[PDB]
Amino acid sequence: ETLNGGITDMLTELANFEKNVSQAIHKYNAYRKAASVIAKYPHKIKSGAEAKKLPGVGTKIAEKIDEFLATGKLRKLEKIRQDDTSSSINFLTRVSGIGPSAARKFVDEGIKTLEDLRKNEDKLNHHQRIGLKYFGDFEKRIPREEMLQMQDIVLNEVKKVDSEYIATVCGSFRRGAESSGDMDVLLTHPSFTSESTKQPKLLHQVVEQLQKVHFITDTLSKGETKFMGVCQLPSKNDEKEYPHRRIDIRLIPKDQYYCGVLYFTGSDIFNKNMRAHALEKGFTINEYTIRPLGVTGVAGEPLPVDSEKDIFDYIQWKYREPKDRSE
DNA sequence: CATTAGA
DNA sequence: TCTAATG
Ligand SMILES: [Mg+2]
Ligand code: NA
Ligand code: NA
Repeated sequence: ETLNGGITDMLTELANFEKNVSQAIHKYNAYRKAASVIAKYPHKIKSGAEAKKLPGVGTKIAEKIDEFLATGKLRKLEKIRQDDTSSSINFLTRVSGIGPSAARKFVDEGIKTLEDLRKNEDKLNHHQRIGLKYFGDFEKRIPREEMLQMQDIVLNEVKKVDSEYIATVCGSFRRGAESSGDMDVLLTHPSFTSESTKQPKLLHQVVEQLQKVHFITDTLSKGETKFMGVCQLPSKNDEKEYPHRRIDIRLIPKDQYYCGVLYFTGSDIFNKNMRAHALEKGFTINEYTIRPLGVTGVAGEPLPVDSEKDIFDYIQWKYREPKDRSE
């Protein structure tokens, strides 16, 4: 956690660069298990060799370790850190809709800067076009102060359209968070569950509504179960307009809300931990259900859930408000 | 790890 | 269809 820091840090730096600049999923996958193990290790790694004893720890990495322990640096990292080619791939990648694959290609053609991207908007698809458009806004955190007004809005329209719609703003904002990165609205409807052959309109009706009023300004992607857009709060009585914010709304078979709900609310650790527990407690939990476990090794049989509670009760635990789902 | 764009 | 990019 702090004893093997630099080591794992230098480790993940390296990996990352494999997978990103180079297309070496392998090496990258290397740096990572290593980084993974050294991470667990209970003692100050003193040299390559000590490290070396580890599983995943070959001579290659063990060797970086020495150089790093000897000199507080690393050439390869000093070298990658310099390399514009590589620096470029790192950056372009920040544009929403631009993965590595494309970052490389762009770079190839010679799109390295934000401006390059500009003079060449043509080479970019819708997503990237928008991603490039709202570059500054996407990078900004969402103050809860606004998180609230946004949540407010969405809530309203949903209701206005069908009264039977249930929506929850999941994520860290759900958990208290002072700021958030984007908005995650989970959604369902009675009329839609595990069997009932869809109702695409269900997602659609709502999107349209949000748009109608001008909350949603664009679309990154809209399918029959997951809409991925951009919104903005009515820019008041001027002098102050709002930043464009990423939004996602997904449809859910009412028969799986709460789990999904549970889940998306995190946190990553709270989840896992709860998760590990349901286990002992004789269960299983995934992004959609909670299955009683059986002796033969494994088992099925989706237990019925009406609220976050049920999940709780099942594995017999103390209902933890989102506030404290911290870990 | 599953959902969408695209080509 | 496969393959990329989000989450
Ligand atoms: Mg994005
Ligand atoms: Na080893
Ligand atoms: Na990106």
